[PDB]
Amino acid sequence: MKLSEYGLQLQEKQKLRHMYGVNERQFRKTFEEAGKMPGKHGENFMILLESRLDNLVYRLGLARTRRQARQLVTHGHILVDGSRVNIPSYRVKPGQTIAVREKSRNLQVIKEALEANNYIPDYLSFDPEKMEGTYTRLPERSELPAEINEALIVEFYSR
Repeated sequence: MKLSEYGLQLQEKQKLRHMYGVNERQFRKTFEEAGKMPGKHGENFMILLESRLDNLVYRLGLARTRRQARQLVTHGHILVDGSRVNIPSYRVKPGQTIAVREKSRNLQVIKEALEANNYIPDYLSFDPEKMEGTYTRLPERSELPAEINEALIVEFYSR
């Protein structure tokens, strides 16, 4: 009857998993992949989940939801650092700029998400005139879901 902690640990993973829509492969992969940058492995995982090409797009205001942002990337409309990145699993890093493709600017789905913008993180600079977002810095926990805890998920790979 009383669920032990072993169940609460994976439970947390279930949430952070169906959160921004992180597939399992991208979850385990993005994981052993985050252990590359130094700075609390957990933090890294919480930093890549947002770096997701789709996340950043939706985070700014070019799409209303992942169904809208994800579709934008695939449409090779987002120009990273001035380069078409129709790859959603790709990853962006400081110094790179997210910019909507010209022909892909009258997109109603975007013109509609531009208004839905009313809260852009501090490390993301959104340019409305040229519709260009810039990764001016890395994200922090003061903005990522706080009701989440990767620890119980950290030792999970040590099992």
